[PDB]
Amino acid sequence: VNSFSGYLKLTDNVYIKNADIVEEAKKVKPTVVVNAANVYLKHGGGVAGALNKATNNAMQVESDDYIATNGPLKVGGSCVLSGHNLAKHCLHVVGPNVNKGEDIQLLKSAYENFNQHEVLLAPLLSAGIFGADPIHSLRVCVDTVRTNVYLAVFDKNLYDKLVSSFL
Ligand SMILES: CN(CC1(O)CCOCC1)c1ncnc2[nH]ccc12
Ligand SMILES: [Cl-]
Repeated sequence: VNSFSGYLKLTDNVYIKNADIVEEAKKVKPTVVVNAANVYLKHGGGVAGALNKATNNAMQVESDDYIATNGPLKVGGSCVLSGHNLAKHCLHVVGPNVNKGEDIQLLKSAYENFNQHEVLLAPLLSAGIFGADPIHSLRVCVDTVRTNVYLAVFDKNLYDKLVSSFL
């Protein structure tokens, strides 16, 4: 039993809710919140910009030190950093950005990072300003993640389309 509330159950391990991941994280304080990151951990917009703003830019400060030490992430890769005031840990995961011409096949690799954590609060990788089809992203999530994932979908219209079109 966990403290996630109001989710629809899609499969044995995947749950979904129309919610702002920032407000969700601030309520649940999960062990892991997933950020929709880029390789430079520059959290300017989308989910990343929102999560960082909620940390008063502490996420960006930590991230800049991480990059200065380690260099950029790989597309499809991840790193574990602090969750600041939102969660214990933030798993920064880089899904392919279609608007950069990146290979959508790497979305499966991105979701594989979730399997290293027993429970996660997460957005739909490569959706939003990353340009991928969210219905496809949800499909890959369900077919790749085996640990317990709670998906927060910001847009109510999109949330209704993902449920009603889910196979
Ligand atoms: C922008 N996205 C990503 C999508 O959910 C949007 C619709 O398409 C699927 C991915 C966010 N998701 C959850 N919480 C959020 N808080 C602020 C932004 C945000
Ligand atoms: Cl985003």
